[PDB]
Amino acid sequence: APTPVARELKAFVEATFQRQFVLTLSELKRLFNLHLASLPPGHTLFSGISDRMLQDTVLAAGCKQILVPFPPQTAASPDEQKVFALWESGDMSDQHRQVLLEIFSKNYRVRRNMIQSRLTQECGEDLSKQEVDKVLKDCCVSYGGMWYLKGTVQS
Amino acid sequence: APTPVARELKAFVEATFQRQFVLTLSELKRLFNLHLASLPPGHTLFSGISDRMLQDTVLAAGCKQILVPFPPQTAASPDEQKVFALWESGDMSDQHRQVLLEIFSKNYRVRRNMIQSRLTQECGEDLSKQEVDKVLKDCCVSYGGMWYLKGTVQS
Repeated sequence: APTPVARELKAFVEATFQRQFVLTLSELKRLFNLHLASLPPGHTLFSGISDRMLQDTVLAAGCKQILVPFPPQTAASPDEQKVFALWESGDMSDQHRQVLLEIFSKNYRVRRNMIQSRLTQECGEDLSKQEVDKVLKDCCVSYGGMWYLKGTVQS
Repeated sequence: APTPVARELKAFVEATFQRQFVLTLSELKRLFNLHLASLPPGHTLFSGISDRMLQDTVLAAGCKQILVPFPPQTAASPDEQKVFALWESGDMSDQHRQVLLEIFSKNYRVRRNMIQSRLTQECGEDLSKQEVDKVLKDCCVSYGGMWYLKGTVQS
């Protein structure tokens, strides 16, 4: 079957705006071409990607167009005048920490997998290794293969 | 001393939990004593601060007590068994960015002071230079003493 483009575009747009926050369509297209250089031949993003699809991906990913009023005599191109910005950053680190703390309301120590499973069940199956690693680094210490809240191990 | 006790203690507790996330009372007291070592004689925080007031300040700041079930045979002291945790970061990055972005919906370029004043008016005087510097670094570029959204200067 066909290999759809939307998820691949979204991953690129999300990485780009989380890093840079504000950029023009011109810069987004430049960065997209650099992204293409990293992809293997046969990838779906080598064909049939319009500027419209890129803009729709930006708006689908919690970014907004900022209607900056360029001066009358500007030489900036249309793409150089179209400005997008990260609106909501989507950092759910507070919520992950709250789920972990709820575990330790009922447990002194647990396996990593128990934490991962609880987070996945509560917060979503797309939870990343980086997000779990962060909440563990912030809140916990491991001893003997078990995970404790910081400062609660008595070795 | 020159400043109010609870206000000063609250500032210390907030900064400490934003850095450490999870602390026992024992560890919080250790960190407090390290803090006192840095302060000038006559500072209000050399006043008697009871453990109860310290805990009350943590709880009043929005940190939560975590009722971790310590094992029956633990040798942890009572203060080592009282666990507290940051519930919300207080990261207001998105809101500051949205204030700034609305400035550039009506302006191509502005002075830094204009952005600062707008942030102060919308958020309040409780914006650290660190937050203002961050929102400027994330969204903007300076050229000739004026501030623009990233990517919009025709350099």
